Amino acid sequence: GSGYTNYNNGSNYTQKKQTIGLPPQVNPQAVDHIIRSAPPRVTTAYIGNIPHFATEADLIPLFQNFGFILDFKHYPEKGCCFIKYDTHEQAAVCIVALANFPFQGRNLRTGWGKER
Repeated sequence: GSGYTNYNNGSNYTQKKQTIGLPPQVNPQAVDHIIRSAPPRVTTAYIGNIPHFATEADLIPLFQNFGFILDFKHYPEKGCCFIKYDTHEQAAVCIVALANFPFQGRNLRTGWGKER
């Protein structure tokens, strides 16, 4: 009875942090520097350099791993992944978690959101 748990969003089911945590994927020290970029508000992530053949389905098993996906939105007609995580640092982790990661023979990209 799994149905649809991940890739969701709510109110009484957020903030799942904890002490002692420094995995190989992403680290804290390599995140605080990113958070400084944008203000403590913008959550929309950014992962440019995406191949036209980039199915969101294959993107789930990558972003959701970093933090929590509320309403991830793919942009095939542009070239960039927009993830409005629940927390600021959350999405920011995706910028220091991949940054030119091996997807399918192409060096992806990273960045922040909020155009205005």
